[PDB]
Amino acid sequence: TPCTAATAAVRAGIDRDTAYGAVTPPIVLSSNFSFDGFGNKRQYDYTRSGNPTRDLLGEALAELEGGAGGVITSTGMGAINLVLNAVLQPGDTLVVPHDAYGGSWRLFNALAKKGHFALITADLTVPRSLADALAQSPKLVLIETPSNPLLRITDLRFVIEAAKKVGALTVVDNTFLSPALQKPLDFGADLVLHSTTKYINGHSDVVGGAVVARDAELHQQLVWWANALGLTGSPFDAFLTLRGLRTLDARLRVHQENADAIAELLDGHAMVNQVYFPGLATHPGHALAARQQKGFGAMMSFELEGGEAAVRAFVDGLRYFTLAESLGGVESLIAHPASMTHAAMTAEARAAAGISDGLLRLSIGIESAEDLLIDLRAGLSRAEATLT
Amino acid sequence: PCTAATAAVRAGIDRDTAYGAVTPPIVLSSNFSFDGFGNKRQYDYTRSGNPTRDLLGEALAELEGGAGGVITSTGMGAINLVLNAVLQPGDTLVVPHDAYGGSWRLFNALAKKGHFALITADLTVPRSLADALAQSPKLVLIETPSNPLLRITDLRFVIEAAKKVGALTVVDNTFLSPALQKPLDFGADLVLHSTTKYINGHSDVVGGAVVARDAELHQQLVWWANALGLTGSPFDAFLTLRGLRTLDARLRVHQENADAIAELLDGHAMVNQVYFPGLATHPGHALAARQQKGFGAMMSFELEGGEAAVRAFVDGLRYFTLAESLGGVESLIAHPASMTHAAMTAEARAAAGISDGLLRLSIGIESAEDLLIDLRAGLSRAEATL
Amino acid sequence: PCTAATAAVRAGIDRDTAYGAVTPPIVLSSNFSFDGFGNKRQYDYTRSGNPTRDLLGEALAELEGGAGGVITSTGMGAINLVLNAVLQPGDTLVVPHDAYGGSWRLFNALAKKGHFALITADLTVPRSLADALAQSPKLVLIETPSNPLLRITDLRFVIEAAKKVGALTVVDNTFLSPALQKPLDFGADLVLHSTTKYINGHSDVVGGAVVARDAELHQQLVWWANALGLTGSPFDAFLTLRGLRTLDARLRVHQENADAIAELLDGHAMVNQVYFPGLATHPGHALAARQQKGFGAMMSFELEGGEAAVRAFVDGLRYFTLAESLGGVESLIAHPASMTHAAMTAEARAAAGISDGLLRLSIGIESAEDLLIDLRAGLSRAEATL
Amino acid sequence: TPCTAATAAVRAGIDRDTAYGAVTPPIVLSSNFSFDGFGNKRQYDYTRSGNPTRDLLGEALAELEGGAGGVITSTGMGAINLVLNAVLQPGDTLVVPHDAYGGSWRLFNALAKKGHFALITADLTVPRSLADALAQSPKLVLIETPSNPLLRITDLRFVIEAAKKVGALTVVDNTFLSPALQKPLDFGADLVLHSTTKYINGHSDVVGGAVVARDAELHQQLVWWANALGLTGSPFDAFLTLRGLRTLDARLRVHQENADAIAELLDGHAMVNQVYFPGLATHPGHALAARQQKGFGAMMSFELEGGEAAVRAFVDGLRYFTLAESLGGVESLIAHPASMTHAAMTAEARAAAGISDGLLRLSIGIESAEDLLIDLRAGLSRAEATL
Repeated sequence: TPCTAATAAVRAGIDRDTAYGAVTPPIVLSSNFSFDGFGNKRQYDYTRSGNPTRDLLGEALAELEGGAGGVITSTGMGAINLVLNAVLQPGDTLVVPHDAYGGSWRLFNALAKKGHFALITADLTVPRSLADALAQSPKLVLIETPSNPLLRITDLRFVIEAAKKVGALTVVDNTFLSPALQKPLDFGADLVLHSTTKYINGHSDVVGGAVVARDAELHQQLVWWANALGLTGSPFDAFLTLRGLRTLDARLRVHQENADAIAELLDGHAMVNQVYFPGLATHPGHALAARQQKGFGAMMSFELEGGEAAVRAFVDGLRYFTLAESLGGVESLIAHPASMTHAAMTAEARAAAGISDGLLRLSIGIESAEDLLIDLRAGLSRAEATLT
Repeated sequence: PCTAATAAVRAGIDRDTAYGAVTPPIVLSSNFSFDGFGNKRQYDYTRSGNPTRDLLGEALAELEGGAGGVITSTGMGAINLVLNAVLQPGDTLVVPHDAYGGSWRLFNALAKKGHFALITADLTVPRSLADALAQSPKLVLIETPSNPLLRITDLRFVIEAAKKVGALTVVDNTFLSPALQKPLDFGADLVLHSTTKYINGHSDVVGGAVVARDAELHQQLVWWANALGLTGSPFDAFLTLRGLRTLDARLRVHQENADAIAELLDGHAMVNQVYFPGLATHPGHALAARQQKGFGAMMSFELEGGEAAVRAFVDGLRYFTLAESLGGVESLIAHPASMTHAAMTAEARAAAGISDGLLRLSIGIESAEDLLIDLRAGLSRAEATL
Repeated sequence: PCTAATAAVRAGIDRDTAYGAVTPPIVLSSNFSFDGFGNKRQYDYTRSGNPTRDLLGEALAELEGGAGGVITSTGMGAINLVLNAVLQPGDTLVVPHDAYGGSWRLFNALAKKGHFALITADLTVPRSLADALAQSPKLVLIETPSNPLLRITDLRFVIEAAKKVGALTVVDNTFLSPALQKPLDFGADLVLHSTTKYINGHSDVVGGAVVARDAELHQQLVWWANALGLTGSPFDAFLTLRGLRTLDARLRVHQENADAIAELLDGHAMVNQVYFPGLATHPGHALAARQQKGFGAMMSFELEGGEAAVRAFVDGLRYFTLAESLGGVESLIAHPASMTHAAMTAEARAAAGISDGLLRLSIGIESAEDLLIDLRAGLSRAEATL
Repeated sequence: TPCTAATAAVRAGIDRDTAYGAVTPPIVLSSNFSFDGFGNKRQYDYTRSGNPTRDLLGEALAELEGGAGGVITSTGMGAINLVLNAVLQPGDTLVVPHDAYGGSWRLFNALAKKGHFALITADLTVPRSLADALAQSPKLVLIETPSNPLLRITDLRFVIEAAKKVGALTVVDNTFLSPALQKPLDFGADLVLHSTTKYINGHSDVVGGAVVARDAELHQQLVWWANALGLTGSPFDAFLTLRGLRTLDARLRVHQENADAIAELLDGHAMVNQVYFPGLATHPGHALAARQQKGFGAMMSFELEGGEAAVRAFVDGLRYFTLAESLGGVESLIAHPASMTHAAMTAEARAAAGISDGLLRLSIGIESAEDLLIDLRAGLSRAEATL
């Protein structure tokens, strides 16, 4: 045993500065680096290609995920973009979950429409759906678990071992739980990627991505493609994101305490028809989440009884949940998928995906449990006062 | 009304009128336009007032229960600000005998020039207090707990006795932060912090704050901070407010680690004494359980053996950085005889109860088991020099 | 309107509805609140749109004369964004033979996969252009001046010929900036920059930008940049706009220094050739005097005495840093055979006209007198190696 | 050879990173630094007391001013504060100019009123007023040249020599011109200080100060006091200030070209009764300014005919001059001292100081001269339509 994940994140680049013995590593904004005399390139030459502040974050995420190295991108979508370009070429097929992130679907549909690769859509929680995708010999399979907004759990070990038997690489989008709560490379995944925008940064003030490869050689291909495509991130953003990472463990202990309390209030409340939260014993994939995850996390959804009118009343005076997109911040957020995250779909597509007009998504922050519960009770009470 | 943790977490949030930004925009601007001829806006010049700095001021004022907050470039600056706003020649200041060494350096320099007269007292000894208060001081400074032996002063007792002779009280609440101690609750006039320590928590800002209970004292601190040029950078205030949002989340881990470490060290064969207010045997325990919401994560202990034992302890620590400061997410160790108190005599240090075997821990938020493994290996290395 | 200097200098000022801040607040926020149920504001998510980023986009669109700008995390991302917005399999792209090596690496990697076909051309040779355009390409890339031999491509010639066959044109305007060359005034569809170079000017941001002449292609670039995740950091936009405000003031000194240095080097017994569009003997001088507002501050020269003369020249330089990149306030030198073009074989370098004697200067804003004393002592060192 | 001042500012901390060879110096935000094993303090231990990013800026300004070192403070007022605490004690007297910066005056009056030192105000341009202050044996003499907003010039060599004859230290507030246009240590001053908020930073996004001492022993006393009073600045601010410093020389060339064009429009214009600008041969101080300054700067004030109604019509449609306090940024600003900088004063106190209701102050930025002249010509027509 090296150290734990909390210790490694908390101590990422403390005692890393050879210049001054600075406890927090200096921010290397510099675009360029001098040669050490004629013909002698130093370790760094140009920030698009390699930068020490960015590489510390890379190395800290590689260490938390258990991989050979990390590449840091300017956005989470850029991390997805990077994998598509390093791994696929025309004639290859990519398998995508039916309920993957809408930005992931938009990018996959736009590039497949040009013939960059072919798409197969699959429900990775249905054995026959997976088996039919894999019988086509795909190059790459994407897993996103838990799914958003219904928190479907995909069985990592099942999917990854079946993919390997037909020679497919697997990439897991581990954004929702972070490396502190789920380690897809422990199950044999080739790649794991994140939007650092979310939990890893935690403070809603950086947009970023990361890809971690299990194998050193795929890592080197990602470095080369990130440099060639211009997808690397800002050193300043890497600085703020490493700062946020240091409290990821301390933040998640409170996030998950709050989510367990909120799930208790919402589950079986008279105004709530269903709760989507892997913590609940009646959630499909509960047992699988209890084994492949180190906690149930702090995202959940619930269907409020009554109309769009009950929703408008619920959301109307919330004091401690901000109506917004994104998630994983220290501040609690609420989103209405039908008018926000899934507004571009038709009504008919939403009913097929199992997204109701009554569905609300919570990103539970680290405010005091007592306040979040008072706020939700007064929201459920405003909603109840519609109803005719 | 919301809890202190909810107020700290939501201090920035959905307060941007330009764009609805969730996180408040950073206002670096030194200057602001007039709204046409003769119409000053709320802000005109960053030295005097700045919205990013005022957000941190307001957050700290809300957490301490005060009427407003002033943000200074350093903690020493915050102490400087109080001395200039409150004292003038002829007035006397009462200071704790074991106050922070930076506070003592400033008090001595300004007293030696006659800005005010100084009385040093042991505020935990009622006779030493009553003798200082009988000299009608204008201002009494309290620093509790003390650094590095964690002496506890009775806030309600000193504040009432100060108030009975017409003195103001100022509490330096750096060590515990507003999340673990609230000196304005007991009637203190002023509370100040080095935000360098727990409030920022990430070892990347040096800063201070002053919160006044009364609106009229707050207005006097704002005028003096502007006139002396003691106000902080808005970037620093942005990073400090960012740190503040996790203060509560961090202190829960810090305190869990500190409880586990105190239990390893207390009565260990290589440890002669642990200074930690959480121990029932520590003088100040009961007072600390009453006036603090937890016992914190600073402690000191006396290692048996030399300086030789201290050198072997420190050589090879993987998870404690040997450095000054405290209150960061990363565990630190310091040796007062060679670091914080090295600028003293052997017998001045012996007079203050500071041995060559004393080590101070600032316990961070790493996993307890890693920190306990690291400390048990330091104690085996020290045993072995014996 | 107002001039380009005025528009760049004033691109921040009086834009803050919240406080009237003279310099615009840094909007770091990843997200923005809905105004209430069902009411998205102007901004929702920084990957798609951010006000600090859009101010820089708008300032660059205004300097280039375009409908709008997109800001990328790097210059290569800007090239990437254009390739994805404009091309698909079956389309062909025309590329200059001497284009930037990062551009060539990206075009070759994506062409090897069938994303599009490549035609290489010498756009200074009418027949090389005519033969590319007779294939009906979808897009023509122009990079003028070229690096490191400062070849000038005739914008009006290339653009009017591309338009007759229905090709779109994109110009990489990195070397001169919008202050010195406006490709959209000649009819180009797109102009792009590495903002890492002159626009930022302080060597502390990597970034790119694309400006479209037409509102409809602008809207396509916005959509692809969002979908591909190529948009830049708000903080980087803030520093880049800060740099832009001095672009005019910087370029006046850059170009005075470069005229002075060109005068020393073109003379000189130790210099076989100077590549600088300001010299009357440089091929394309007259064309550069008409399509550019100045000759700029990049140049190359061939030092007599091959590699040993180069090592002695470069060895004690005090005011030129041996490094890649360009467009900084600080003077840089690079040796293309061992630095920018090291990955080519000796035979490809000889075919591209890149000698072992070739040195490239990125001339800064240091005093002309200092840069000349430094270059004269480099030329003595070199001569002492014969 | 040494290099010029422009070359030193441009190349300040270029290729000085020992960790990576970074061209641009890494920003050291760290509050604390590790000991190199038991009992081995590194060069840096605690950012309040010493930080390498702040020390880079210190050293650059010391090199430009020709001094032994620099201290960087959180504000310019802080830099003045630092000098008062390092140099004076009760019983000492301070001589200040009658038209010093209003913040300097507020601080001098507050600390004098408490008895930190005695205080004498003198007109340092009038030899009798100077000789009477110096005969009272002051410890310290403050010079501010040029003055704001009437651009009065004090003879640096003359006041410094006379201060030295009676044993007084001199401190020059060199904010207005910056080290690029005036070097008070060349004439024998002990101290020079700046608000870096103004020209040195140049981009209106940092408030800061600096103090440079000629002698290494006074520099070490300013370092000790700055640490003890907690007056030191943010390393991020120092990074942004050093960034701005790199263009100071390039900016001032444009500022000065614009100021020369604007002075020529305003001087003898039908709507202008007087221009205060040391570049004019008619300005009292012109010859002194040509001798002790490398250029005439880019601050000026002028008296508009027609009082307050003319001023309101003048400022109403200005497109390229922002109505605001501060100065020395890349963007042109205008201020009206009677309603802005001197609004605190009374009408009789402002009349006494020569500040009319018609006085406008320009901070001329680096926009194209022709845009600034068109804007000012249209303000002068709007003022003239008043009347």
